[PDB]
Amino acid sequence: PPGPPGPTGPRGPPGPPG
Amino acid sequence: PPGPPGPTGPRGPPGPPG
Amino acid sequence: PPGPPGPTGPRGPPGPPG
Repeated sequence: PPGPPGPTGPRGPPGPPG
Repeated sequence: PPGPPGPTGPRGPPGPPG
Repeated sequence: PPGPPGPTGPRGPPGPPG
């Protein structure tokens, strides 16, 4: 069978400062 | 065969205070 | 046997403004 989905990608960067 | 690529990661955290 | 996990996914999008 095909392998599992790869690891989920890393979390995105923080938003811009307020 | 290889599994599919992992999904796109979660959105980043809110930005820092200004 | 089963294939290997896929590649790690793309980085997530940036967070919302602080």
